[PDB]
Amino acid sequence: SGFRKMAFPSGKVEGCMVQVTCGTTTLNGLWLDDVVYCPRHVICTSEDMLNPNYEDLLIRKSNHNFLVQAGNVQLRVIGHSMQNCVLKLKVDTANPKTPKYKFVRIQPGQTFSVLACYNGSPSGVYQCAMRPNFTIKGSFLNGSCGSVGFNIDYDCVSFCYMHHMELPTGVHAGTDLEGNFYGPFVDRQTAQAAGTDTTITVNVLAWLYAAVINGDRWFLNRFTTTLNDFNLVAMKYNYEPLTQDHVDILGPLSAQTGIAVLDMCASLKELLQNGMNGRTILGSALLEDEFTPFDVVRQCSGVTFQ
Amino acid sequence: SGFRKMAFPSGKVEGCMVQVTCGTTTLNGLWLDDVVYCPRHVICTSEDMLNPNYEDLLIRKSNHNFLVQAGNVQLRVIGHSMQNCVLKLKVDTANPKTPKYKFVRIQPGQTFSVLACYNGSPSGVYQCAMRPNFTIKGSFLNGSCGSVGFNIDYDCVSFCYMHHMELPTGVHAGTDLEGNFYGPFVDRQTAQAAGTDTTITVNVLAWLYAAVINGDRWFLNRFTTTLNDFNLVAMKYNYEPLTQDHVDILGPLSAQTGIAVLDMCASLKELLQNGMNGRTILGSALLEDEFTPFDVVRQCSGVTF
Ligand SMILES: C[C@H](NC(=O)CN1Cc2ccc(Cl)cc2[C@H](C(=O)Nc2cncc3ccccc23)C1)c1ccc([N+](=O)[O-])cc1
Ligand SMILES: C[C@H](NC(=O)CN1Cc2ccc(Cl)cc2[C@H](C(=O)Nc2cncc3ccccc23)C1)c1ccc([N+](=O)[O-])cc1
Ligand SMILES: [Cl-]
Repeated sequence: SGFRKMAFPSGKVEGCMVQVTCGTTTLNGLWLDDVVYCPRHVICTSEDMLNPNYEDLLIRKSNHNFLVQAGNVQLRVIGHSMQNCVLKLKVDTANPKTPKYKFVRIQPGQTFSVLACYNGSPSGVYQCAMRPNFTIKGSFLNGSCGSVGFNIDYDCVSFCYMHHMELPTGVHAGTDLEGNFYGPFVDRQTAQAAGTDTTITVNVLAWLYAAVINGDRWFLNRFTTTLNDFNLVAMKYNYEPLTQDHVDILGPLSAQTGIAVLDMCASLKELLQNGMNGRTILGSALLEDEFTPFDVVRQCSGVTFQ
Repeated sequence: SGFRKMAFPSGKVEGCMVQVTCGTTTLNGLWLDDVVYCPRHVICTSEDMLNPNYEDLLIRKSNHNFLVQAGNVQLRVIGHSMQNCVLKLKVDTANPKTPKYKFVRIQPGQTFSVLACYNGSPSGVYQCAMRPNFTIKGSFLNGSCGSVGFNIDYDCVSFCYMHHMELPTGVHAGTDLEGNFYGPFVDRQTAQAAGTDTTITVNVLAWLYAAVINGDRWFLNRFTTTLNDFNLVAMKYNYEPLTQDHVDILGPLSAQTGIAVLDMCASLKELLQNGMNGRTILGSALLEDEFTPFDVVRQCSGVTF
């Protein structure tokens, strides 16, 4: 029993974190096999950030301008290239701690663990979600650039995020491991702002199914709804539209608890109208949206507490 | 910017987790040097759990009755002994991944990271606090016994908790690594219940400082209180008493934000009496009590391990 915001064990990623330095700038890199991946803005000064010409900045660098430190050992850079917004530094040593891995690009609503790092050293691990507006609500201080987001499946690490920047509202933006940004963001200090954020409806439904599995049913009602009427109400509370894909994805949780997806949608409509009236759901007074259907199935018991 | 419930990096502990099997029972063990530590109830059937005599159950076991698996390698048990509610299995191989460590017993209100494990394989890491009633609000399924809690100080892992059981309300109970329970619990299938819990006042104040540091000030007010008047109000809401030690501990956060501890107490008093009025603090509609003053300073300063 219980339900916590749980991260994957970070050990497999901790053995890949290194420090990358270019001139006065120091940030984190991810060392996998003989390549170190890091944000390309490591080659910029603060002045370069308004309108950096990364190609022009990079051509002026040699391999020996990049200092890569793995623990207390200096790695030798033998090649460099830029791919989108990521710099790939070929090094003369393959990481002996390289786990079984993959690079995956995720969609909004997906969750992942973040290993916050500073100077190539891990400080903490936390769980978060790719918001519908393509930002993440992280906890990142200066020096955290290059920290990565990941999921683990059977000893295989799927890297999905690399941290690049903090936006004016305090939220965070980054790229996949091929250097493509999530969202309409760019690695320059120009006027950029996150779009209006919304609640991840399919995740709130998954978390209501988690509450039922753990024994709580107070929020259920005798009603059902059509998918269209649910969306018309949900959109008024700044909730993302619920698609037939989301309904299909909730199928297993619906079968385990005996509560139809549209019947759980009716419960959500009522919670949005009434609030919680002093009650909590899984120890929260707000509707939680950073647990996916897959996270709920992974964490919860396969036996509902009837 | 940002403020998350953050756990310590778990790598140093992951390299210590093993699977321990005795008959039909499988649970997790912690392998440090040449000893594997695990709950002593691994030697109980289920009928034995009703009224176990652990010495009588243990004397009937040989070293070969304990199957210890580290990854895909079987470890050889060469000795066994019991210390309080923990079984210590001496093995023929020292763990090459043994980190610098200590066994420490924590006090209620202190936080730690839990590495949830099943079959000697880590599944997740989360942060929690030892409640004033000595339980932890964990997330554990069958097979999680032997999972451990820890903190990291510089390069040293301080192990503080080993999971033993789930209570009827869904909360959890366990021991320190010397096998002493936190709370009035016993490792037996008998009627046991968590006592009435209280809120950790010093931690709520620390989290209010974290909110101020991160730009939320709506709850600040022009008022102050005495420590005595604050405690009279706090006891009325099932909050733990605030001591001069707690006030001293919050000193640095008070100096950084310019909000005296008793000034923050006046803000907390008004929140208890009036609620949040539709507002949130750090994305929460409840007053969070599972961040200590040190956790707040650490997260707001970027300490690494
Ligand atoms: C908007 C402003 N950015 C800058 O002053 C300098 N940054 C420009 C910039 C542009 C583009 C790209 Cl790709 C990277 C970067 C760098 C950046 O965002 N780095 C960081 C990343 N993550 C977390 C940070 C936390 C504190 C400081 C830097 C962080 C550097 C700012 C204002 C206030 C705060 N705050 O935490 O209160 C953070 C940031
Ligand atoms: C109370 C009841 N316990 C038992 O059925 C058998 N347990 C007796 C027992 C006694 C004493 C000691 Cl020291 C240990 C133990 C074992 C135990 O508590 N193990 C566990 C530990 N943590 C988390 C568990 C989660 C599900 C099942 C076991 C867990 C075994 C129970 C009923 C339902 C649930 N549930 O969440 O659905 C949890 C627990
Ligand atoms: Cl995805």
